[PDB]
Amino acid sequence: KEPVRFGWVKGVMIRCMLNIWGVILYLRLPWITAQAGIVLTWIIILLSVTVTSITGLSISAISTNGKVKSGGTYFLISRSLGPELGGSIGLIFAFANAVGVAMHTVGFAATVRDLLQEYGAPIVDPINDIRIIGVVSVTVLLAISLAGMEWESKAQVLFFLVIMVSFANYLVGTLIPPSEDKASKGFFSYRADIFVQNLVPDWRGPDGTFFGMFSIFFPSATGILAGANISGDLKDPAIAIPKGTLMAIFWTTISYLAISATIGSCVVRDASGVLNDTVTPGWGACEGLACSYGWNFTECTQQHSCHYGLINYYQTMSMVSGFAPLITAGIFGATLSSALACLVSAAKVFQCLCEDQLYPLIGFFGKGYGKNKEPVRGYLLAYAIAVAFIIIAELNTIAPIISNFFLCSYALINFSCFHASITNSPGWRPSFQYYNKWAALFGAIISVVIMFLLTWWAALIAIGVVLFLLLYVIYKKPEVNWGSSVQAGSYNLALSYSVGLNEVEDHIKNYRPQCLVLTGPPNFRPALVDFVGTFTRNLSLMICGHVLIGPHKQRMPELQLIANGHTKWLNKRKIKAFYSDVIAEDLRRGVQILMQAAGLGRMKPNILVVGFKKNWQSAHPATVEDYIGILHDAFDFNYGVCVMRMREGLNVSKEEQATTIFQSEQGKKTIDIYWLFDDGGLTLLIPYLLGRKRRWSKCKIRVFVAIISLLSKFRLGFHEVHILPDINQNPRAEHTKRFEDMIAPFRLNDGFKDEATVNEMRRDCPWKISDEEITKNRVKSLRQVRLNEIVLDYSRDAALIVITLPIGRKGKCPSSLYMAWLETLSQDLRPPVILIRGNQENVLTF
Amino acid sequence: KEPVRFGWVKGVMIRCMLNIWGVILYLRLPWITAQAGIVLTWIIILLSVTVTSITGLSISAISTNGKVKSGGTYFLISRSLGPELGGSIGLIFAFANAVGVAMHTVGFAATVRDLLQEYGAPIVDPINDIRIIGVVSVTVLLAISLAGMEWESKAQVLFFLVIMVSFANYLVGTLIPPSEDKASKGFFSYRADIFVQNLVPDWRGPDGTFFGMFSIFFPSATGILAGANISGDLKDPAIAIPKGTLMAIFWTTISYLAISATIGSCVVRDASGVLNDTVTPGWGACEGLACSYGWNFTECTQQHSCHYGLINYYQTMSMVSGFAPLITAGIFGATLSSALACLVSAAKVFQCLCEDQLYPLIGFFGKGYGKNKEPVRGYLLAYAIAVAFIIIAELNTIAPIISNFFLCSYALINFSCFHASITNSPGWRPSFQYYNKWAALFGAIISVVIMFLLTWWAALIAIGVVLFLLLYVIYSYNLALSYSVGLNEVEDHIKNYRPQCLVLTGPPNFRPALVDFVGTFTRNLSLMICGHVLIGPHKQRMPELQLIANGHTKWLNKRKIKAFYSDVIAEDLRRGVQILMQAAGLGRMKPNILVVGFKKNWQSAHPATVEDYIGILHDAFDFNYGVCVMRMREGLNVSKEEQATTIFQSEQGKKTIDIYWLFDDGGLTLLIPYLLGRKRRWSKCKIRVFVGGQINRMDQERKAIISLLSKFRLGFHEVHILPDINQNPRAEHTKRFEDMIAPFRLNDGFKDEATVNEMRRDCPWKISDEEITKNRVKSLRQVRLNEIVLDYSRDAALIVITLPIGRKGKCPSSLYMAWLETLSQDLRPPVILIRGNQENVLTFYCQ
Amino acid sequence: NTIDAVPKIDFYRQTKLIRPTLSELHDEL
Ligand SMILES: Nc1ncnc2c1ncn2[C@@H]1O[C@H](COP(=O)(O)OP(=O)(O)OP(=O)(O)O)[C@@H](O)[C@H]1O
Ligand SMILES: Nc1ncnc2c1ncn2[C@@H]1O[C@H](COP(=O)(O)OP(=O)(O)OP(=O)(O)O)[C@@H](O)[C@H]1O
Ligand SMILES: CN1[C@@H](CSCC(F)(F)F)Nc2cc(Cl)c(S(N)(=O)=O)cc2S1(=O)=O
Ligand SMILES: CN1[C@@H](CSCC(F)(F)F)Nc2cc(Cl)c(S(N)(=O)=O)cc2S1(=O)=O
Repeated sequence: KEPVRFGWVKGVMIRCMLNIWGVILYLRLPWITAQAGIVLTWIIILLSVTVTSITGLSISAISTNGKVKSGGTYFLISRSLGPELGGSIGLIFAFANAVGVAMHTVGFAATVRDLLQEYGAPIVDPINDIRIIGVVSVTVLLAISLAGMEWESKAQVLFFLVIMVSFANYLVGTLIPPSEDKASKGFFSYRADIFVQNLVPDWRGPDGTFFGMFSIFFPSATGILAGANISGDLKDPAIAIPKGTLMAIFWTTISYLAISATIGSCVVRDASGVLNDTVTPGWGACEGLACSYGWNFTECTQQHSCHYGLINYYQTMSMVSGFAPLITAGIFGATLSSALACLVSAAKVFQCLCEDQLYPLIGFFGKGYGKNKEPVRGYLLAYAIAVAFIIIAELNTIAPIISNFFLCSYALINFSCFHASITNSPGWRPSFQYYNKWAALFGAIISVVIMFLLTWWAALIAIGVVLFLLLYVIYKKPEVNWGSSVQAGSYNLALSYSVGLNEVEDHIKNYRPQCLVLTGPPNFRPALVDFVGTFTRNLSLMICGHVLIGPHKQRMPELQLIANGHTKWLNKRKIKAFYSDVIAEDLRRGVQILMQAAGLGRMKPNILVVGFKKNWQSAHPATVEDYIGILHDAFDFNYGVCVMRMREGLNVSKEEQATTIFQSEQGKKTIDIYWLFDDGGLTLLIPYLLGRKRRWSKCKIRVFVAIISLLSKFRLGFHEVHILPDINQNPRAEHTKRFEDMIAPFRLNDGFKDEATVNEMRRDCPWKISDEEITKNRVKSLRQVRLNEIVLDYSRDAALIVITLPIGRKGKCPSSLYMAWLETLSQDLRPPVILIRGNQENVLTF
Repeated sequence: KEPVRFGWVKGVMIRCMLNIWGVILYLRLPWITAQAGIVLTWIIILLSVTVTSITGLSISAISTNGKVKSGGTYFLISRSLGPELGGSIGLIFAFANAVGVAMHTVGFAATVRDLLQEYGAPIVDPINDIRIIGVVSVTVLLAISLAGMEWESKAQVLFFLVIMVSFANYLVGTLIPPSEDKASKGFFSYRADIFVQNLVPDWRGPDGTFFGMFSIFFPSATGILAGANISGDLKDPAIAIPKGTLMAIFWTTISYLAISATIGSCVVRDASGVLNDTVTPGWGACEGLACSYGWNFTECTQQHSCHYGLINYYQTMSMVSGFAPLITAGIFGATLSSALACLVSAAKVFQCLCEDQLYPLIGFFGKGYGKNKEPVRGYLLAYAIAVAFIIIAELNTIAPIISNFFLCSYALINFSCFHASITNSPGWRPSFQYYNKWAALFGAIISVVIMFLLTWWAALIAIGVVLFLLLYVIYSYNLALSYSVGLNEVEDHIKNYRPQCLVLTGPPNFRPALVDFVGTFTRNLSLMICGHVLIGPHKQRMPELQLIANGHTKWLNKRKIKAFYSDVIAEDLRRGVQILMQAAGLGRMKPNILVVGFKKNWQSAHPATVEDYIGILHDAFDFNYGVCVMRMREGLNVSKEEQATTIFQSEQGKKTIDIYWLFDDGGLTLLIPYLLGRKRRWSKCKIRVFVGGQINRMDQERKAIISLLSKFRLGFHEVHILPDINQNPRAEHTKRFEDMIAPFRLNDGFKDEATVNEMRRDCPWKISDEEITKNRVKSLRQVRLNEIVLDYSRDAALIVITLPIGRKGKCPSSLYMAWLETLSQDLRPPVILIRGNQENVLTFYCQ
Repeated sequence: NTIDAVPKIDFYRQTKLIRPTLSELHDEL
């Protein structure tokens, strides 16, 4: 009580050979041999079999790299190039299959109609004959297909046996001495001179050109994917697909090469068909090899006006054989087997395509009925399409379009083997080793050259329909993640250039601002991701750091899920940033890890962007110590610092994503800069790079500072320049008392004692301030509140204010004093405020 | 010395007008009007300026979006579709211009030569006159263009005045009553019965069909990018480029529409040209229309063999003029202007490509060229190509592929606007009143349709040569940064797993063996990062430290190894390795395997070093790493010109790679040898795989293992089974293990776990005997497996055993190191101990 | 569970037992 699975002979080889053998073998191959001669016909066959051999090797390498399921061709292409190029070629493969059902039932019906005219009486109408017969035949084929998959595989064997019987009949017939009405039509039994004179071309008519023969034959050698299309019923598709496909191609090619060279050595190109053309002694003259055998076709050859022979009579292969009705049976089998093999493939590819939710509302047809889960709804859709194209019944101009839907699949079956083999993902491990990627690119190019040679305006329609669906799938972005080779091309494309960076040494004319941004969870502080992603996009590096403060010291898998959530959040905003997190016991010791290790060779951060600690006056005085220690560590590691503040705050935690200030047009406002120390040029570069952006390009960069000589020489292009007024002068008293009573809870009331005893008493906590430093660094303390007054005077209603970050000497001043300066310097201002100081490096050399 | 800037009426509108106007205006348009009639010619003109106006709208939309430089056209295709279409289309667009220079100077050359045949005496054959004069004309244009673009604007203004006097001459000559000589050739003044006679087509000839007329005219209406390629020389492009480009189109279309009607309202289609055809009163009956004016043109119209008239004489508009030579002056202006516009617009694009750093294929630019940065090298390249194609002198065969190199650019320029509009690309917000993404998609459909309609095989070479350039470049800082950030979208699959190593070398030149080994199989495949921990105080970027860190990168580069160097500072090795594990890498390119060397003399150094060494592995297992430990017989540290040579630089030959797959770790034990065997040195080796099994299930599970190894497509040759691992080892080997573990033995008698910590805090590496009893079976397994390995793999090339794993708090460091040293002792080839992280790295399936 | 497993086919299939995790083999008991 298990579903049946097929071997390789009965499952791949028989079906591929039945699909390849059509009606060209019977009704137009002798004609091609007569027109083009044996040698050039052999060239045509061996030239049309090169393309299908190359595609067989490609589809055979692709299908032995894992386990294959239902879906056949579509499954193999989509899982190897992804849904964009896989779901656009799996919707026209099925449609082309359905129309192929239509165009082979039409041929079967035409043969039946031609049989019925002569023997008895034709029915209803010449053209309304090919409608009735085709519709009834497709209904019968639908029934036999819909009855199960062990009954169709019993019909295909019957058709194969019928074809073999026709071949044996023809070979037996071509070996008996010719009867009198048999030789009057051209057929002499076997010789040498007919062979010799049939070796060279004899073109006639408007259709008799070499390319006019290649155009007729080539679409009759494709059809090799009829066994790979039932890959869900084979019991070992990793051994059944290569052997079956390649053996089928070999055997059908031998069949063609034998039929042509055997028909061309028996029947002469010109014969009359009248039993009275026997040669009369002593009269006139011969016109050819015929008169040596006693027959006289001179009037034909002189007038070019008779019906029989290897050119003029299309059904010569019926006349030659011992019993023509068996050749008729062969034609019936050859035409019905292809229709059945197309009807099955359309449904089994469409069901797989509908399982994967790639297109809006065709998912109704991806349902299985029964134990084997046959697509009882795909069969009926293909039947409806085939009956619709059979009612038309004149498909002589539809065929060029359909035959180019099958050459877009040959061009993507071959590119999928080239692309996946030049990449070498570990895991790209096929067990069919007899292929080459350059011979697979060759086939991809030729399948597109031929598609235009055959007819240039149907290739245009085919490629237009391919791109329409390709673009739809790109713009909808479904989520599948099948691990294609396009996804593995990105990694080694990135690695090849990251390793390439090493070759170029460190210079001074390639400075870039590469930022390490201390965000925490990017959700919490978006106003600090936007500011940095404004001026580093498409120019330099930015990393969004994060320290997980806990004592766990183990990297649980759940942390990688969280790091995938934050990366996706960054990707929604279209920020070009990297996320990285570490684990430490406090915040100061995680940023040390990030500064020391992060980056890749030459692409490593050299600027530290950190928010401002708003609540430093109501937190434990040991956290401000860590906060100032971070800045001191950044200075020791030879970084540049940028402390950023806002009036309302940075942490937003204390659906849609949040919107901040740095996302909107800020036209007609000024960007104020207060240059107080030659840091090298970082205080000037950040607003210079910020103002070039469109959102900030309508702003007036104002610089408040020999200086004009130093400014214009770097061609920065700033609007104004000024001299700040008298920073030395004493500020008014109320602000000064505010400064002194702000720093009061760090007072010590120590009077004056020797440094030894002072340190003996400070040993517990270093953040407390003694009166010695207070009275020793009171001047520059006043200077900060004075300059805050100045800034609050000029920059009251600006759009972005940049000042210079002071440095407090280690050991000579505590951290509380430095944080008090940093506070009072930028308080009670409305716009965003930044405080930059570089690392004494020439950065304006660009 | 401020750079010169141009307005909209002299740097865009005039400069596009001159490029649109060619020689079809003077030699072919009257013929089109004669054949297709007035109405259908108007249809052709409007139907072919629809496309150019749509592309003008897209270019105008691009111009009002930020600021771009001169030659920065491809820069949207580059931004919106990747920098391999951007650069490729830019290269194609510049080459097409360079060829257009030659194809216009040849028209000027032909005009001058045919003028020479009439008046004076030609001095050479009529095919080397074209060559001998085209080169001189192009050289003169190169001189007056290399002079500076101030001396090119003046020439383009002179050329405009010349055309405007040719129009004045032609328009004056059609209001004057027809002279006896002129009227014999078919010229009559404005009369209504000629207007109504020419309103309908009169097709004749091989290419006298509507498609033939469209195919002659349409490539005479393009050239609307002549002023948009110099966006770096305009005063304010966002206001000058739309207003100028969209009025050049309008006024040239007006001129084309006016000439056709005015010329068709004057001249009959057929005429004789001999003054004998004055009518004879009373001589039968007339035939034709001119017989109402005094002229009989019957004999031609019956025999169809005269030479003049609007249908047979191409120069019919040079005779209706008041003075003939002014029309040839118009010809000279019309050809030399387009030749100059193309020469400037190709130099701009070449110089922009040579300045582009996301397209490092062209480059070729060294020292700066010119005080004003004139694109001197771009000019020389364009001049070279133009001369090379002049020397050919036959170009009607090359015309229909150079004319599709432009419609490829039109199609992609139009499609990138639609793409960037519909994907809501950040940085594309064009502030232009009349831009529609649908109207820009239509202009990209139509451009390709026309491209393939004009001639299909030439449109296939044009697409084919773009894809060769696209594929050739797929197979510095701004390119590495743009691809690394592109990995943030592609999401990981087990089918694409890559082993990304973090190699602990030290100074890379102390341990060449590790570097060579790990650079064998990660080469062109995955990441590897050399590591180095400078044990000591903390401080950084000392001028010396960076200069040291550059020397080791130079050493890695000389040896031809694709690796990164990374040094951190800590107080001991363990903390430095933790710092390196947690934070090294960039995004998805971060290590997930840690490879170290073997502690050669772990029995002589202080045991705290052994404790830290084993702690390194214990931490690697805590961060989800796979661990490889590499042991070599002589040692890895070479310290204890020329670069030293290791055994991993020689071809190994036909020797074997024995793998001992004991515990299932995911597949890393047997993915390293596979990748190792994809290389030249190891490509002849034989992979033998050993597994454990039972006596009386031997073949039944050998077959199962062989079936498993062939679902993975690994291609491993042998498979053996070891059924005697649970035996007892020989006596002296167990005695050696027990003596080699003696110094670390606690020797505490037998006490409970509560008090063992009491005397083991001082030395946490010591082994309590209650704890050495519970590990006797596993301890003897290592000796037995060592005997097996010596028995089999004595003469192999590389040996792989799985790493035993020890629980925290259940096995001390000394015991673990004793196992690691027992498993791989007294054995000649390199030994590697691998342990994956218990996750699958191999797969059967496709999804 | 907690004991290291010799190679089997059952760990690599899809649909019966689970390969021990790295934390199960390494963390304390
Ligand atoms: N866990 C963390 N990881 C990384 N960076 C952090 C972390 N915590 C804080 N920072 C950085 O240090 C800055 C100052 O820390 P602090 O906790 O004072 O900010 P905050 O109090 O969250 O800001 P707000 O006043 O807006 O709440 C933060 O703005 C942030 O830039
Ligand atoms: N300063 C260092 N930085 C980075 N890695 C190191 C450093 N020192 C040692 N290692 C790595 O740790 C391993 C431990 O070996 P250790 O240095 O303790 O003894 P060794 O005999 O010097 O090592 P080897 O056998 O490699 O010479 C070494 O093999 C090496 O790979
Ligand atoms: C003869 N066929 C040609 C198309 S040219 C004849 C024309 F269509 F024009 F009539 N190519 C294929 C290819 C495949 Cl792959 C399959 S199938 N069943 O494997 O999927 C079937 C066919 S075919 O039978 O339609
Ligand atoms: C008259 N030209 C036609 C091509 S007609 C066929 C041919 F002559 F090429 F054989 N198309 C363009 C388009 C542009 Cl956009 C530019 S330009 N100056 O912007 O670069 C120049 C030209 S043209 O001068 O070559």
